[PDB]
Amino acid sequence: MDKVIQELKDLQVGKVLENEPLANHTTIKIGGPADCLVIPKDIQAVRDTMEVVKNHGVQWRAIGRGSNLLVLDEGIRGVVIKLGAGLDHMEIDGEQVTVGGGYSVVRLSTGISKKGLSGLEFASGIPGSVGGAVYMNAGAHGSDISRILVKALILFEDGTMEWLTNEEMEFSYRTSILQNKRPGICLEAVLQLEQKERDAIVAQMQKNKDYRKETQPVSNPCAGSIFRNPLPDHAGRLVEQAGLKGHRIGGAKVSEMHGNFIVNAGGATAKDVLDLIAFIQKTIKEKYDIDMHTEVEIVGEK
Ligand SMILES: Cc1cc2nc3c(=O)[nH]c(=O)nc-3n(C[C@H](O)[C@H](O)[C@H](O)COP(=O)(O)OP(=O)(O)OC[C@H]3O[C@@H](n4cnc5c(N)ncnc54)[C@H](O)[C@@H]3O)c2cc1C
Ligand SMILES: [Cl-]
Ligand SMILES: [Cl-]
Ligand SMILES: [Mg+2]
Ligand SMILES: [Mg+2]
Ligand SMILES: [Mg+2]
Repeated sequence: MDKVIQELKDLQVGKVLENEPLANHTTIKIGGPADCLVIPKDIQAVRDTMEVVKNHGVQWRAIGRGSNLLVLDEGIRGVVIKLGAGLDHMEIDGEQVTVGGGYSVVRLSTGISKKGLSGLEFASGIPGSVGGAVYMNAGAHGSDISRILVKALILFEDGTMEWLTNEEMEFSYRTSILQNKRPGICLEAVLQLEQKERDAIVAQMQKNKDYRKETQPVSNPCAGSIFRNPLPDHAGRLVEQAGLKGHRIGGAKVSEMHGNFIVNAGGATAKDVLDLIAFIQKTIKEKYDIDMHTEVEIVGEK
């Protein structure tokens, strides 16, 4: 990978960080080294990076805030592209917002709601990036990205860039086409909001932020909800009903207030988290005969 790293440095793509700990780049603050973590300074830099990747035929993964990732302790091979400050453009034109994939979702929800534009209040507590929200079809409070997205600009591995419409994104619960048929990087999105009375929109937005304070981790690092809900049961309630809140393995524990979040109490390894996940699964399978599946994404090594 030495030469991949070199070409990237020569292209001035932005930061080119060798053996970079993914613990620095995930909300749960866990994870080993990426061989090469690139932090592109702009959209062209992302294209330049992907072309190097294509040439040397190495592995790539795009990340935003790492808010749904449990990266394993031996990190990630190949190139990791973090979309962040280099891709944080944001412009409002009437009821349409055009926003780079690196922009903070919480920031967008906060500022857009303050403009009286309704449709992003639901996202005020989703601590990811726009590109990751598009990839995940992120959702809360009965809404999601699919309700407001007009189109998304995708960079494919082969270097082609294409605007996919809402329908072409094939959104469903926690799902988009980037996860399956058409993998690629979301560089930019156009979102459609609705102009309404500002104060009520701001209120809803803040209400949703308060909801996070009352029911979910604040003091400890954590990733997104761990398990899919085995409907009509909720994973969190099953875990709580089995008395596993606060249950600890190593530095990892089930949060004290929410059964579906594992927090990094301090010093947690990926192994701790994985063990905890398996232990919760065993416990719920024994008690309820339910096999729970992960929603949090496990990445690294393989
Ligand atoms: C406390 C907490 C609360 C959360 N609450 C919610 C919630 O209510 N609803 C919800 O849906 N999620 C929630 N999440 C999960 C997470 O915030 C979202 O899934 C978010 O959309 C992920 O963004 P990232 O930008 O954080 O993605 P990661 O950086 O976390 O990326 C996740 C996946 O998207 C891919 N990816 C990232 N960026 C791109 C890109 N630009 N192009 C293509 N692929 C990309 C990655 O490869 C990976 O597969 C929560 C997380 C935490 C920690
Ligand atoms: Cl950044
Ligand atoms: Cl906790
Ligand atoms: Mg240039
Ligand atoms: Mg027993
Ligand atoms: Mg029994």
